[PDB]
Amino acid sequence: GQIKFPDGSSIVAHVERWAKVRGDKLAYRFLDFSTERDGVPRDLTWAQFSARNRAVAARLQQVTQPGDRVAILCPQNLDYLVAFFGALYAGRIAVPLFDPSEPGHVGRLHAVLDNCHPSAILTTTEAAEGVRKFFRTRPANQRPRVIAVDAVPDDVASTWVNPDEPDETTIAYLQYTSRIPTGVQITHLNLATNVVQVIEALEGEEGDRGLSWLPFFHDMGLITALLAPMIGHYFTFMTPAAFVRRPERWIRELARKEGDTGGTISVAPNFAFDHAAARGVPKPGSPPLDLSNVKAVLNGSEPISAATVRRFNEAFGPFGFPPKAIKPSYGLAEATLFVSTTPSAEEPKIITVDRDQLNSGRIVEVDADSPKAVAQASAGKVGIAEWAVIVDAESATELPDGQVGEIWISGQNMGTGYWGKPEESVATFQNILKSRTNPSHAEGATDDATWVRTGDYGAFYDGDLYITGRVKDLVIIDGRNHYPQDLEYSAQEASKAIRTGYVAAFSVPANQLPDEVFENAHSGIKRDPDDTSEQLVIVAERAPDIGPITDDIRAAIAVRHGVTVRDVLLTAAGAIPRTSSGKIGRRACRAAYLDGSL
Repeated sequence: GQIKFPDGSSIVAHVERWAKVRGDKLAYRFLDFSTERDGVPRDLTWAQFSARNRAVAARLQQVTQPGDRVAILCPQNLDYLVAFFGALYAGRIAVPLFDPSEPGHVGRLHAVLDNCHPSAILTTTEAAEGVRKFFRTRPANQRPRVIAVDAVPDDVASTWVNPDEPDETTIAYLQYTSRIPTGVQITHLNLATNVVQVIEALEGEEGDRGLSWLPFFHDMGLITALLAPMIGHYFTFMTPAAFVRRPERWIRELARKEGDTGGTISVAPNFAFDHAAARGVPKPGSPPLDLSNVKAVLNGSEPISAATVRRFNEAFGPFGFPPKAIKPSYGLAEATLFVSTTPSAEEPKIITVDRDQLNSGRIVEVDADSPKAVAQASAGKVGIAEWAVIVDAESATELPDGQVGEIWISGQNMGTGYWGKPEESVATFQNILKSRTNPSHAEGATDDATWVRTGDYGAFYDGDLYITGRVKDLVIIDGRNHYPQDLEYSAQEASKAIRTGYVAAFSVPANQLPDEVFENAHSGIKRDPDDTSEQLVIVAERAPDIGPITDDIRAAIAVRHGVTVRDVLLTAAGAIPRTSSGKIGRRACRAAYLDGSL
């Protein structure tokens, strides 16, 4: 009926079965935008695919003990996938990570390795010395063996032994998300379950194509690549760097290829759509572009702007892109990826709700032209055999539809906890819902089941799930609540000097505010060391005279919201702290303001 796999079932064997049936057929396709001019399809067949997995696994089994953790440090390549699957084949724990020769940020990776203590490192000959230099910075006591995956001979596959059948508790891999790092424990069960949850939600036919430029070290990027080998189908990808430079590459891959059966499926964050809108439109001397075939492009991992949807359809619509193609979706790493998505036959639902009531917790529609209106885009309906409920965090009781609360999630796809963090694991992953309500969005789930606290505010409305954002990023000032995305939207629209989606809004205790703020007359707050009250701060990058810019922002937010901005900090482009996925670190940006920067 609902996601019950037979006993003894395992992925290594499942992919191997497909590998025997699809033998000479294409498994993965990598588009190389490197020194070559434009595109180099690098292909890996099922036969090659299976062969390398077993070969790498054979070397892993000799050099690593079962239960040990295996880190994958590779740029985006076929070998990244050969390395991951190899870890599963060997029976070890994969730990997806990135190339330490990436533009800075490899100091953060020290911290991750500190959490899981990997016994071995998988990399490529290209990135190997970089990994060597990287680890030279760490003590010798922790220096795990490094294996170049492309360098391992195919003949080593001969000594491979299939690992023992997994149980309900067996950890498949550690998915790290974003002060100390948190690896989520994802079992083999979590992996197979969510893959099944996604495929049923996608309604994929046997003619569809699929593609992603997203990084594999990101949960949204990883499972998307892991989808294809379990369905039988092929999967084509490129590097994220390739997309940022020429977003037209992605659309061209989305566009109808000559003579295919089905539509294209992909996923990408909200900011990518805006990116693809400006720079991703083809030049006039390029061949014709037909986007009519696109089935579903999922938009997730960050709050989706109705503007981005309107802008994108406006841009690629004339090329035949359907409006029902954009599929807003919600999910997290604690679900390993997927929680809810917009149904496959449907248009994306974007609503507009009263601002003041939203800040009070109620979801109530209002006309879009109304002065207090905030656009809200649905994440659609919850995935199969998993449940999402709106709860009162303090009372652990299910709230009625239309009222905002913390989102709790439960399902077989949910992780078993955080690696090496026992206390936090219990508080987050083990919670029981003490009370249900009228149509109980938890219906179908056992009264005794554990719920995972997502840490996000949300609500249910007219059959769709809406995510209002994170509890941690909520801006409370002087007794009234503010959603930070709302403030920065009003801020960026105030001055054209502000790079778009470069803004971060937060609150700081008045006593902590810098001395400069109190010396500034235009602030409106004076310095009392005994004042612990939260004050609004807004930080924004300067797209390619502070005085007028700050005042416009101060005025616009003051008028639309009713809060006074105490400090507006303009930095150079790219200065604002971000994360792995490319999203703004809010609270991390706050810290960067308080510890001071440039």
